[PDB]
Amino acid sequence: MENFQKVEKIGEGTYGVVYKARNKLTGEVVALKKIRTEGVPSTAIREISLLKELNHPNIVKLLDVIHTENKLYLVFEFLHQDLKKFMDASALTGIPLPLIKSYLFQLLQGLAFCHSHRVLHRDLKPQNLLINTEGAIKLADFGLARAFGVPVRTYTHEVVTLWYRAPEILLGCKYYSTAVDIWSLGCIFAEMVTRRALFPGDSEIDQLFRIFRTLGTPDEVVWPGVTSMPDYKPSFPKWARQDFSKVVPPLDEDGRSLLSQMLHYDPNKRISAKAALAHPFFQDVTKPVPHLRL
Ligand SMILES: NC(=O)c1ccccc1NCc1cccnc1
Repeated sequence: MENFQKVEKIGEGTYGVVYKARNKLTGEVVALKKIRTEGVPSTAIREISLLKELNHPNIVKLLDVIHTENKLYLVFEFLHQDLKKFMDASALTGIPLPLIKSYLFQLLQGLAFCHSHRVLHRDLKPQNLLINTEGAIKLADFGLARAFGVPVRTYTHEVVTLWYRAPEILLGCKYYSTAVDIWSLGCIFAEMVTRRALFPGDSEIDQLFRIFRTLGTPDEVVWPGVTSMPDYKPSFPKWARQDFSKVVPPLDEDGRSLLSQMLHYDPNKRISAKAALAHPFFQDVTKPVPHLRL
């Protein structure tokens, strides 16, 4: 692979290291990801290849899939910053509401597109939401989870974050639905608003109990079928639900109403991306430009 000159290490992903690189022939600047192997599953090659056709303005474009020497490389369009860094850089003053709303609106458009094509992300987090100088925000790594799997540690034994995982996944449900992505985005929306993670669990049970402490321990009334989930235990403590006004102050009622629908326990009652786009919170949406210092 001498068709690319590594410019720097953009980081270490869940599957492999990611590099910023320039195509020696085209001059194009791209993001190159080396994927974890002994023969490379043929099942994963066809799945990944299908994603090359999943193109939308709010989805990071997958340019090419290169298979070789027990090694798989994914070539993606390059963006200069991620939302995790932007939030840290905006920690003192906070991201202005108009920009938070623009970003949430664009992310829901991207989810609506992928979900209409039967593609789920499964591991949304600030680190895989990328931004540019024009005020655009895009989702990175859609569909890779299903193509492969989701280990506990990265290739460098790094600890995978559980902060954005939906309760049905934590309770052992075997079949994920588009609803898991809406839950993760709701958690990110709350974090942009308050400037602190909503549910920063440091273990699977701590993550689950942090959710229960805030939204109340779920029961058959609010979540039909919950007591029959694979990892549900009758011994779970029973915490009362807290008021949203206390969860994401000082967000207005339009915002709290939308957030509450994105965080419904029952995956079937949780709002869809398409329906969320029509919520009154977006009546005055615009597209501001962020101040990025690259
Ligand atoms: N597609 C990409 O461009 C990308 C891929 C993986 C991780 C971060 C990424 N960009 C944002 C970024 C963050 C830090 C430094 N330079 C770029």
